[PDB]
Amino acid sequence: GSSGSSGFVKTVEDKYKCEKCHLVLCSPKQTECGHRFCESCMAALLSSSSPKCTACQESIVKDKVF
Ligand SMILES: [Zn+2]
Ligand SMILES: [Zn+2]
Repeated sequence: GSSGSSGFVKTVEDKYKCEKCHLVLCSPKQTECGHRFCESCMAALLSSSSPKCTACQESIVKDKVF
């Protein structure tokens, strides 16, 4: 009377990737649109005055980023 029940996947099987260099990361900076970027590319866009999102282009703000 002992056996798994919730799915059959062990350990976290998923990650993120930058929407620029496709750099696979664990904790990206999800903007206010959804897409994600890497520390680099991220710091680059934000330093563009009007950072949107290379992906679709919406808005990239460290404060609004996670
Ligand atoms: Zn990148
Ligand atoms: Zn986007």
